[PDB]
Amino acid sequence: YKDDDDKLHSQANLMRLKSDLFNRSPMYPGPTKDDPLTVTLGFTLQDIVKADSSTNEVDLVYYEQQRWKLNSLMWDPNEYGNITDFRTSAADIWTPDITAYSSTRPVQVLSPQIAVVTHDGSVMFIPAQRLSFMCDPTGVDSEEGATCAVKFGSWVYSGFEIDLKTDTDQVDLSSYYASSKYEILSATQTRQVQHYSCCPEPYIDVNLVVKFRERR
Amino acid sequence: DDDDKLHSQANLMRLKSDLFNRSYPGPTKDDPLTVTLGFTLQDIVKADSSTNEVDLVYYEQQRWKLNSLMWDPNEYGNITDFRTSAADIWTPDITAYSSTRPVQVLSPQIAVVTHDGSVMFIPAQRLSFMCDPTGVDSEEGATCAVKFGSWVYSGFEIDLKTDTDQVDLSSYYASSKYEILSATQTRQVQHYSCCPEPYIDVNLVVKFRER
Amino acid sequence: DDDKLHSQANLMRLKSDLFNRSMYPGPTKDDPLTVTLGFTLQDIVKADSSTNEVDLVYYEQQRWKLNSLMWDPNEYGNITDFRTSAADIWTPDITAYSSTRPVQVLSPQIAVVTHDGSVMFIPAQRLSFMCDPTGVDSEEGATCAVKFGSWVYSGFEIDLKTDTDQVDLSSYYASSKYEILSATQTRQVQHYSCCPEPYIDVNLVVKFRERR
Amino acid sequence: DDDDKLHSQANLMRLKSDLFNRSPYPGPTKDDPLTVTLGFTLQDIVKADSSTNEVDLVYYEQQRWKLNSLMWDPNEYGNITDFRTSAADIWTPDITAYSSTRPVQVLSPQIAVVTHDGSVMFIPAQRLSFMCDPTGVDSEEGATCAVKFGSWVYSGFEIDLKTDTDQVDLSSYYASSKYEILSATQTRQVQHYSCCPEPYIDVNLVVKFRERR
Amino acid sequence: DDDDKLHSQANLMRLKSDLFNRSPMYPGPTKDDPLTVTLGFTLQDIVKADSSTNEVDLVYYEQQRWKLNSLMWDPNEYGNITDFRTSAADIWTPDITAYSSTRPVQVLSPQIAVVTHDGSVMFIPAQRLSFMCDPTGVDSEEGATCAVKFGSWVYSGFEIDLKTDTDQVDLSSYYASSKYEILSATQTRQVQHYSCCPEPYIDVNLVVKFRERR
Ligand SMILES: *[C@@H]1O[C@H](CO)[C@@H](O)[C@H](O)[C@H]1NC(C)=O
Repeated sequence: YKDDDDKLHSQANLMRLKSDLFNRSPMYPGPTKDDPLTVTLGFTLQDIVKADSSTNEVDLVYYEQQRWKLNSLMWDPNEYGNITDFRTSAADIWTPDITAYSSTRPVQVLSPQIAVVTHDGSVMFIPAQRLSFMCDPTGVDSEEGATCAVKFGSWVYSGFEIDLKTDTDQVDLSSYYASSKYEILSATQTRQVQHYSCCPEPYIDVNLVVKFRERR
Repeated sequence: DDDDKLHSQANLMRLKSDLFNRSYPGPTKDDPLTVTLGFTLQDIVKADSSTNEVDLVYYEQQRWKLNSLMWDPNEYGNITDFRTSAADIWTPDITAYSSTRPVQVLSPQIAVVTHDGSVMFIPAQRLSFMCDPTGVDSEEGATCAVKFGSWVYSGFEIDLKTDTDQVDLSSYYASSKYEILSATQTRQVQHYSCCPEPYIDVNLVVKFRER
Repeated sequence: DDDKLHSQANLMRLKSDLFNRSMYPGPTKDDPLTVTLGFTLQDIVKADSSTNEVDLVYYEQQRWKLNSLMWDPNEYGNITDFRTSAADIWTPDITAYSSTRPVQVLSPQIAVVTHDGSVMFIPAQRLSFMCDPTGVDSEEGATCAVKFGSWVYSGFEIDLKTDTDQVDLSSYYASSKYEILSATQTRQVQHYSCCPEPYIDVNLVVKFRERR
Repeated sequence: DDDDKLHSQANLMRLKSDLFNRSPYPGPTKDDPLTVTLGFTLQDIVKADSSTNEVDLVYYEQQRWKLNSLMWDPNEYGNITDFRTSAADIWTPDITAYSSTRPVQVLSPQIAVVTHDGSVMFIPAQRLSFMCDPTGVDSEEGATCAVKFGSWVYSGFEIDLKTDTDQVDLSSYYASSKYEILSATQTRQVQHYSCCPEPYIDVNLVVKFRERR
Repeated sequence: DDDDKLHSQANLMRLKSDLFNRSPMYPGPTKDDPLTVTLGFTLQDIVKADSSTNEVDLVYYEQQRWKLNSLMWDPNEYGNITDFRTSAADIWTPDITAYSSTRPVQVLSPQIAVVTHDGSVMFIPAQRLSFMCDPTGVDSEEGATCAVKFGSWVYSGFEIDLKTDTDQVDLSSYYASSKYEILSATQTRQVQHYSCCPEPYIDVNLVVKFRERR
């Protein structure tokens, strides 16, 4: 029953932390040129569900791991009962506007929109998604298989406000559905920097390239 | 009688106010929670062999208990439980790990809270998930599986359990296109390379065949 | 014009007095409620033999009465009833027990409150539910059934009743792909070994065949 | 000019605050009935499904009514004679198709125009699926279908309906639709039902159509 | 650095609070305070052409640009901030609408706009649109031609004017492996008067000529 009090105190500690972080000097306005952010992206490809040769749309199911770090989300665990991290609704915090650049339907969200914040200010958010995107599956019924590609990146921030990185250029296939209609030959995820004549600012994306064929 | 009813309303409204808008940041490693899960399988509606997706309709019973939802019935005119919008309370982020479409909710999002702090919530859902129905048109049938668990909490914050490993088939639709050969619901613990925390899921395994 | 303004003020006042003043948390064992249900079947839209789902369009009349919603007309300029958004009041969680898709709502979610505290709410719905249409292409036709009832309240908090066991077919679409041979709506009471309470539903049973 | 438009902006803001607060309207009643004028502009018969007997129309429905509680004197507000407003800011009539098979899909912004005499105009564009047997659409005489529109919850004692014409506006009908329009009418009907002593009013939209040739 | 980033954050948070609260909701354009919206299309894909219903499905980015005096500030007064990103829900946006859609537009990008210190706003929603279009001849060298008008649903030319910076649709991002190739795409401002009404009506007519890729 002291165990009850210790539990009540841990709750108090976490609630205070959250109120201190979110309400005390409130909602972080997103990155700027004077305060840029790096977002790390990683894909875990679960399934190629559908490949439509009449419209050249392919549907993927994946988890997209997003990580970034804000000084405004830092705290000292010692001031809050040694709390080192917490789960919070993604609506409680700023999240990056990472967007598939060649989708053909709105992304469908398959996982709860909850993120983990750690005491150093780092945030991890892993939305599971079903995505329809522009892909010609010609060759999928061959040994060579088909190849498609889709870029992901911020919609509204240039490379001067949001930089992107990957930890590896290999997509995680370790949870790929073993009985999919389609087998994966390769899946890569590569940071690209784009440059345009009009504009001094660079544009950054991550190119997801998947080669696949009908599983015999 | 009408005045006694007026009284009972007042005590209920006061209980809800005392519990909700005068007193929870979810579970933690120091304040962990156990969620009991149980499935009642109503129908295998569709098995798509062109995409390897199967669609189920089930009721998913969720149960957990919070100290912060306890009260003494004697303080509130002998109220021992109440119904409330699921939005009024914390609910667990129990998620199918291999869904291919967002879950469609078929029932009112209302839970029952009991004076001991226990909550029961039973959403009816339609789920599309990853499943190769090959063999469904044979005597042996097809076998598929989908894991449910928290998306964001490890076993250090949320544990899971089932009251039985037998999925409840007593409301399975008798004229479904597919008959159920077996349905099981099993707590599993995953231990990892990366991480020291255990991860818990319940594995729903369905063996079925064309009726 | 002044008197139309007064009738507006009476109604605004009644509504504020009932809603933003007075505290109804739904029915309880000590303050139970009876919901009357009646169905008007408009169309069997689709019958899918590949998945055994059938799609209906109907109006579901719901009626109940709360003391907390009554008033004296003479205190409010002889107002005897009013239309209000269904979000302004408590409504029952009447649910189809064997749907396969979320219900699609076809009508405005507005109810009528009467001075004796009675409420009428008639949602028009399209429902997909579990139904094997085998026989639909035969003289005998097909038969399907779907139960409706509270999701969360047992018979000790919400009782159900019908005014008749005949589904209203007077608005059934004459050029539907399916002709209705019969449609009934019947109150049922069940027990489950889990639980000591009675459970109540209204069973909608439709017998139909392909129009010739 | 910058200051004049600062004023114009302030005056409109004031008008709206003065109207949507300051006696904030519970809809029509038998003592304070309302007439809603309806008219249809049929743009396209998109789809005719003979497997389920549902047909899909695209149209604009012009709705007009007048409330004294939305009147003002333009001279008190910088000669503002009308304004655009979110439909969520005002009362709107619950005009409903009585034989839809799916929820209506809204194709236009839900914004209305209010004029200083209290009159409102709202023109929602809609895609509607309704109960229609397309048998005969592949013939010279075509198919005929109908759908009634009216209030869901108010009788003719609270909301009366009217049309300005019984001819549906076909001047924006898509010329390369799969279906040609042979006729389209919109007719106010009064109905009486055994249940109830009060009159019920609808507008019957009747469309005669065939496959384009 | 942490304290300088704090001041920068503080300057923005204060700008966003001075603009939004403090002279709140702009009630939209009026005859006395009219607005010009510049529109441009970047056509990415013709996804589908349905000849059983005469609907065609397009994916494009629609660039919208307008300027409000109520959104201006002096950068010198706010730590030299010259622009910011904001939720499109934080601001007034124009009710620009396709006049012959057959289904609600599906939004494919974040609803976030960029506000610049001169009071200008840029908003670039990505959309999938189904519209009225007979694709007959798409399987021929001459191809099919369709057209859809874009404009305010509720404001006339007296409140909202429209303009294009160019009559050529941007095809530099058109999907190279689409089922349909683009023969041409133009975006043309049109002024109409109708006998009902004295006000001018303005729209931008998107005209796409296309055929099956071979
Ligand atoms: C902003 O920049 C201008 C020009 O470089 C300069 O004169 C002014 O001092 C700066 N103001 C600040 C940092 O507040």
